[PDB]
Amino acid sequence: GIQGLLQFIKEASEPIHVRKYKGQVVAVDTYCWLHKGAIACAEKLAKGEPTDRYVGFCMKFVNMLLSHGIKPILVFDGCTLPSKKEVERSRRERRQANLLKGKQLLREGKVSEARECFTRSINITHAMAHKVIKAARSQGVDCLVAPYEADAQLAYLNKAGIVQAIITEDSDLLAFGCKKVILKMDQFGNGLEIDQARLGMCRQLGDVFTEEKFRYMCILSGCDYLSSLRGIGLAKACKVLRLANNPDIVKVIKKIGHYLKMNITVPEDYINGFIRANNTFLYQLVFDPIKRKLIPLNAYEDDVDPETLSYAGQYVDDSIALQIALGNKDINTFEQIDDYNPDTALYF
DNA sequence: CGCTAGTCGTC
DNA sequence: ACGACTAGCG
Ligand SMILES: Cc1cc(Cl)cnc1N1CN([C@@H](C)c2ccccc2)C(=O)c2c(O)c(=O)ccn21
Ligand SMILES: [Mg+2]
Ligand SMILES: [Mg+2]
Ligand code: NA
Repeated sequence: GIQGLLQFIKEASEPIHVRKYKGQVVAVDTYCWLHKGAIACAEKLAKGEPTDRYVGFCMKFVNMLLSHGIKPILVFDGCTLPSKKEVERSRRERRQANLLKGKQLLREGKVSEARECFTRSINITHAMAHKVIKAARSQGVDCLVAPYEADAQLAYLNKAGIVQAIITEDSDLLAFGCKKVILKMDQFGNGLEIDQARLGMCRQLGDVFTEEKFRYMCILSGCDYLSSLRGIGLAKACKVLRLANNPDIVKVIKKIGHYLKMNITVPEDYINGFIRANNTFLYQLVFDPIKRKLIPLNAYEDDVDPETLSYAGQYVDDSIALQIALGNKDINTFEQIDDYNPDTALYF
């Protein structure tokens, strides 16, 4: 997520009901739904008892979209990016410590506090995702596991024209350049739609409404690939890009303290991390499910070299990318857990 | 005062 | 891994 982005661009948002997309295609950031579902059966998931309540949760939202004539494409996160492996292991450690804290709370009679604890102790596994995939496939619902982040895969589906809107709780999708993003959608279909075309309605953005400048602002403000410099949020990131007249973002960032009248010494690792974050939003690997090929989100541009971009996702053979996309190949172990083949029955 | 970030409650 | 909200900083 980009902290505060939704409130900063409030004027580009409008309340909608998903009926608006009747006869259209919509891609879903399914781990958001798996998460809410896993909270509803957290005591069983953390301890180790078998449960499928999270499956019923996701299918309630899938069945609501289908009732309104919407063709949903459920996208799932895949492999972790190299730069996020310490983060994903640190998350496992906090979830296991919250499981121990919850057990301790139940022993002290604090049942309500322990039940809360368990909700922050759950791991969303590929095996949980695969159960949702199977349930959705029986209903005729297409599923796709992104090679890496679902954010990039979803942005690809929308930029390519396959889907007309992205349902997600993550404002990163706006930074990736999605045209229509549906945030805060409830089980009944009510939600907040942000349209990229309406970014011009936001007086706070000024001229920071182009895809390039908007992405730069989101990165400078603090993003999932790079924390901000201290004292920098959306208002100051936007102010810097508004005041600067220069195509080169690297020169602008070095001069950041001057534009804001702040004491900012820009570290060496900040400039490099910025270029890496920018390259991740631009060139992260996604899967074209029609041609069944692993490709970068955008075609490579003049100032980059693909061999330096392992942090944006490593290439694997197209056949391996296809087994991952169908849900047949476990994202953590690389074991073949299923044999689904779309031919012998999105991928057409 | 505008803004950012630390605290706290919950999904 | 959220947001609300306010203290407290520049
Ligand atoms: C660890 C985590 C928890 C929650 Cl509530 C939300 N996001 C989480 N993570 C991980 N994740 C997926 C795998 C994922 C989403 C939901 C649950 C587990 C994994 C993401 O999609 C993701 C982002 O895109 C982002 O910008 C920041 C953080 N996360
Ligand atoms: Mg994501
Ligand atoms: Mg994200
Ligand atoms: Na920030």
